[PDB]
Amino acid sequence: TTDDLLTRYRANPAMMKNLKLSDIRGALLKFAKDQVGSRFIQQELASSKDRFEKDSIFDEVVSNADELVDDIFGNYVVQKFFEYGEERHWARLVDAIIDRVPEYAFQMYACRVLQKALEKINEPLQIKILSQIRHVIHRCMKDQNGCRVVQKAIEKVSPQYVQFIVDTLLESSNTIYEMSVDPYGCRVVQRCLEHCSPSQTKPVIGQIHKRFDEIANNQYGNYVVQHVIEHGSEEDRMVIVTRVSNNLFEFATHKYSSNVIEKCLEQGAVYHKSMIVGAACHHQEGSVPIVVQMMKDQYANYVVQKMFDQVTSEQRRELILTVRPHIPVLRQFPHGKHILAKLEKYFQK
RNA sequence: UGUAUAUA
Ligand SMILES: [Cl-]
Repeated sequence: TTDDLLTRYRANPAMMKNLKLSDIRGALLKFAKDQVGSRFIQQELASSKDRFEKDSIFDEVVSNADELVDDIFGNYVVQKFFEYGEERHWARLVDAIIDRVPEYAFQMYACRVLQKALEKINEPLQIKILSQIRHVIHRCMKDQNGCRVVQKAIEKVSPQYVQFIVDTLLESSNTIYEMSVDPYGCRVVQRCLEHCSPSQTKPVIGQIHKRFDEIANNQYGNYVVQHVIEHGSEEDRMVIVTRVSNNLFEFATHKYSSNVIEKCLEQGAVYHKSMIVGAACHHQEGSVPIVVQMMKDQYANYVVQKMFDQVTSEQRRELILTVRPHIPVLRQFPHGKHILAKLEKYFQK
């Protein structure tokens, strides 16, 4: 009749008016794994202002932790006790699940409990959770679920305590490549770039530079490179802008690497933009200047447009004096009218 | 005219 109870309450939730948490004492597991009972627990926890009601079920939560954390409805019940305002309970709760954290990190509901704990609890408990992640970190970083736990770790824990995550990006020669071209691993790389110290990220970026071409034009790798441009050193931007400038047409005409140039133009210094415009207007002795060839391309026309929006009036004037002759012919090409229309603002001198 | 992340 525990089951009949929850049938009663799915029928007449009016009969849940006068019902409090301490009353389901003993039936917590059935309630928390039920859609209606889980909502009752959650709502009661959020509206009760009686600490002793909430404490009365806590021992049942701690005892059934392992069965609630990867349950479709139970995982919410567990997360409610990782709230700000239940801090007396964080340690007991972390202890109920610590030994199975290497499994929970891969599971689609329990990994939400781990992300909540990392969001709310204090640094020693965070580190205690991370200590278990160490055991599975490489598989975890590439997992659809585990990578969110790792990303959350990186946002919420001080840089020094995720050195082992950086050390995992640098495990082997090709690990940074393998992660950058992986749909989940690449988010971990990006989180590291945004939040680790420059001493931590320097060997990461250096690994990225070694296979820069391949990562830049990868559907996930290009966002890794974009993050390097934004969070890397001035010497990284110089190395990157020097490379794209030397190969401006090749990077500009590929689907993924063309976003890399756009990022250089948005983050780059006047000196950086000058290299890119300078490469774009180079009078290649027997062919059209590559800024005109770029405007004929399916991806690179978005790049030329980014130059006009991002460079200095002086530099823009070099673009205009280079592109003005070819405007007849450019209107012919696919979308050439739309491409030049969006540029009309600049050619009405 | 061109790109990405797990719950009722
Ligand atoms: Cl290497």
